[PDB]
Amino acid sequence: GLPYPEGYRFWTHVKSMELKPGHPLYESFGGLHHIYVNPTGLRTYLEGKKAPFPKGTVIVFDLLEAKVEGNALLEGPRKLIGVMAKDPGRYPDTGGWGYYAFGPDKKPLAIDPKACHACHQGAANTDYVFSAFRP
Amino acid sequence: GLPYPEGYRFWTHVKSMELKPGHPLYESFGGLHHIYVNPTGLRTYLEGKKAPFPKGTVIVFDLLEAKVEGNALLEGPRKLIGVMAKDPGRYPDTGGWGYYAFGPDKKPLAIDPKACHACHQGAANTDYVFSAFRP
Ligand code: HEC
Ligand code: HEC
Repeated sequence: GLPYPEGYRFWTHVKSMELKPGHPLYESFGGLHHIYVNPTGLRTYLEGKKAPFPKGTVIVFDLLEAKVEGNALLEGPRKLIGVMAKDPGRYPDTGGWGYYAFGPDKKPLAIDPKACHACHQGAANTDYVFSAFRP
Repeated sequence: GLPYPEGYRFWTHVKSMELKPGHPLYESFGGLHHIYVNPTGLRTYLEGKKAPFPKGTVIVFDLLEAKVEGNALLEGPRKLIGVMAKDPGRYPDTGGWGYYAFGPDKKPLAIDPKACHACHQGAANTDYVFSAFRP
């Protein structure tokens, strides 16, 4: 597999989004997520994903429970992290991306990377990455 | 004043929070905010703010409109950034912190730094910083 991306918390914050109940992705990715990109990937995002992400790009989808307390949305406990790692050589079947997921204990989750990719094929125009950098 | 903190977007993401209507800070800081700390300040946060932040610490409060569209919370347009810059020498009246605010055009806002500090005095125990680093 891919080793847990130690240090992703200190990478560049790309964007945030909360998926609320009834969202089509709510059952698998419900809650508040933050996206982080490592230094290798950053410039592709800043230029608007017009060229493919270089090999060594790592993108982290950090999913937290969304807690409404009083009149605030707060970050709750981590549910999981999703990872995409670019290596055209290693991952020819999934558009050159390695798809990985880890739970809050940092242990790998048993996922079908092909099922991750199947949805990310919707974003094949921007190298299988949905998110845009929010300045 | 303080020059606009160019490059804060690439600093460490400390935490996020949405203030909803009826929150006591809703009129001035309503929306989704993200907090960023520069490298100088990071370690004080990681150690749980038991010691004061070193001189040269810069913390950014990035406030965005919260847009509910479908069953999602999305980041809307920037409302403002608030900045705290640690310099015990320059800011003896406000606990060694410079308080600054900038609008979306990056232009300074006319604020009373003493009014910022008056509220942050609630957090005098942790060097006038409310937020904790969310691992
Ligand atoms: C559709 C049914 C999806 C499935 C299955 C998976 N992902 Fe995905 N992913 C999806 C969307 C719509 C987005 C964008 C969210 C946003 O805030 O804009 C994402 C994003 C990611 C990211 C961030 C990179 C990006 O493409 O924007 C990563 C690291 C990611 N997803 C990983 C991932 C993994 C590991 C999956 C299988 C376990 C997976 N995704 C499935 C939509 C869908
Ligand atoms: C209470 C009435 C406040 C006034 C007036 C101001 N601030 Fe503040 N600030 C407040 C809280 C409760 C928090 C924490 C928010 C969170 O998500 O936990 C903040 C935070 C900041 C930050 C981030 C650093 C921190 O203390 O956690 C900055 C950079 C900041 N605030 C700046 C700021 C400025 C420039 C103000 C006057 C224009 C100001 N604050 C007023 C509460 C209050």
